Amino acid sequence: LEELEQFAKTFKQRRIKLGFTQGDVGLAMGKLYGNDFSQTTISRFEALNLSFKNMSKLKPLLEKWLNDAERKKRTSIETNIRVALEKSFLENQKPTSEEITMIADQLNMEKEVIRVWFSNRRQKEKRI
Amino acid sequence: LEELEQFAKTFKQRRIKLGFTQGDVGLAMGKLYGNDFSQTTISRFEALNLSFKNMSKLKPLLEKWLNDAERKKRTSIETNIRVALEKSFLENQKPTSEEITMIADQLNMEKEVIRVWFSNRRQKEKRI
DNA sequence: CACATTTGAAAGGCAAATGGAG
DNA sequence: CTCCATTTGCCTTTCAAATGTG
Repeated sequence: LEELEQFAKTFKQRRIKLGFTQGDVGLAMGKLYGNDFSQTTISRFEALNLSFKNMSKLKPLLEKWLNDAERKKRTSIETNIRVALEKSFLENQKPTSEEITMIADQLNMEKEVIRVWFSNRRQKEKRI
Repeated sequence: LEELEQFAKTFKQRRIKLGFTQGDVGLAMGKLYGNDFSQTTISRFEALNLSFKNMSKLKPLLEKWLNDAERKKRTSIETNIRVALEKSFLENQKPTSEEITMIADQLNMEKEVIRVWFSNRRQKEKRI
């Protein structure tokens, strides 16, 4: 709705006038509010490329920062490790908890990360 | 050449292992070597997209940082200011230094930023 | 100045993490 | 757990802001 898209528009203006980059914001946002956001989120926000609900929930967080102004970190799966996981995935798309423990161990990755990786991978497989 | 990439593909590894993002290295580099470096660069480095000569330059200070660890800020431009600048460019594409100072003062931009804007805008016109 | 190159803010693709229901 | 949807960010890439050359 308008009451939402407008703010996005106003925000970018002030942000820019304030000398800040979507990055600068998302970073001071984490200190000034404890949370933590990425340049990608802020960009996505000033652009209404967030869900109506994501936008909604986010707007206030920003309303505070502008006025003032005026979650596990994403694991990076390295090539070597993906190749191993794709392979293991072609062998078995649904390894069990333990098979997951062996895979995690064998790779020196946290059981949980591995568990999610497989789940995401099946989800991937399901799209086409 | 090969002598080079071998620091590229290496650095990435060392980076990722050390627990750092291209952006993290950017932030870091901005303090230590006290120079100026954006994630787009660090990405371009590791990906070897940096022009021969250039790539060659960078390497050393990254190497410096890595081993150690082991310019004017780009002015962003409001849509509106831009539609104004653009409107102005249609009226006269080569404003005089005084007309520039006037425009800068009106929009609340640096005289230089505005001079450049018009030269780039002229260049952009020369590419078709 | 014109023109060529460098370099970064912002945006897009792919997926890691999270959350609701069975 | 899972499945499936959704949030969220790392890394990449576009366009132009900035620098460099003649």
